Amino acid sequence: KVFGRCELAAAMKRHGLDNYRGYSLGNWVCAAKFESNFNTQATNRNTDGSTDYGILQINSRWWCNDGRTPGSRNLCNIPCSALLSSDITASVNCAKKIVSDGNGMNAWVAWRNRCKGTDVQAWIRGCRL
Ligand SMILES: [Cl-]
Ligand SMILES: [Cl-]
Ligand code: NA
Ligand SMILES: [Ru+3]
Ligand SMILES: [Ru+3]
Repeated sequence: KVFGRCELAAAMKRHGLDNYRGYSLGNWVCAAKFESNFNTQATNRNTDGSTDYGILQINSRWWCNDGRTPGSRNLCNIPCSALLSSDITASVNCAKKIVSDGNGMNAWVAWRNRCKGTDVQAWIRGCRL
C-alpha cells in the first residue's frame, strides 16, 4: 500500500507516534517519505547482507527476523514480512522500540540526512488531524 501523506500522518497519530520520544508527527512522515516513499512494501538490501523493510525501512540486523541475516537479532520479535503489511501497526510498534534505544531518530539515516533540522511540520500541512 502506498499511503497518501495525510493518510499516513493520520495512521501514525492514531498509533501514538505524534511526539513519541519527543518527535513531532512531521518527523515521522518525513522519515517515511524518504525511507520508502510511503510504500509499505519497500525493501532495500544493505551492504552487510541485512535488509530494510517497510514504511520506515526497519533493518533485519537488529529488529526483525528474516531468516537470512547471520548473527542478527530480532528485538521487535516479529518476522520482517509483518513490516510490509498495509496495516502499519507492526512498523510503528517496532519504531517505538528503535527510537527509544539511545540515538532517537538518528537511527534512520535518511531522517538524519534529509529531515533533521528542516521544517518538518510542512509534511503534515493541510492534513485533518
Ligand atoms: Cl537471520
Ligand atoms: Cl532524542
Ligand atoms: Na534479524
Ligand atoms: Ru541498543
Ligand atoms: Ru513552516
